[PDB]
Amino acid sequence: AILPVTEFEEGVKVFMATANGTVKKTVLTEFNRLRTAGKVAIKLVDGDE
DNA sequence: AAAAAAAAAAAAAAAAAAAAAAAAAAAAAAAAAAAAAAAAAAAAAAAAAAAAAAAAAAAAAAAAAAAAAAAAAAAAAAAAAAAAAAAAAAAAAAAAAAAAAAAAAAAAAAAAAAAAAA
Repeated sequence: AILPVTEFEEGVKVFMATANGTVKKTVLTEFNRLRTAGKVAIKLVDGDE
C-alpha cells in the first residue's frame, strides 16, 4: 500500500503512520533497524483499511 | 540331420577403477542465541458528554490572470515487421511393492561298511 524512503536510521527518529480510515499511530524507527525479510506487524488494521 | 550362435586359441587396436598420505575448501546437517508471535493479568488515554463560544463561507463588485482562438513549427508515440525470455502442457521415468524360481536345512529309513562276540 505505502513504501516510504529512509536514508539511514538514526537514534530518536520517530516513525509516523496514518490509515485511510482516519486513524493514526506513531512508532519509533529503532524497532525497524534490521528485518531480514521479517513480516513484522505494525497495526491491527480493523476492517478494510 | 540342417542352420545358427558361443567360445577358445594369439598378435593387434583402444580404454576403465579402488585405496594411502596432509591441508585446504565447500556442502550439509545439527545445537543454540535471538527475536516475532500469541495467551492471559492489570492498568490508563480516548470518546463521550455537555455547555459555551467566535472564525470562515455568503454576499456586493472591481480587475487581473486567464483558457480558447490563431498561427508556425518540432518531432513523441503508435502500429507493423522481426527477434529473444520465460512459463504451462504433455509425456517419460527409477525406485519400489508384488510375484515366482532356486539354495540350504531337515530328519525317516535303509545300503553298505566297519567292528567285534562265541
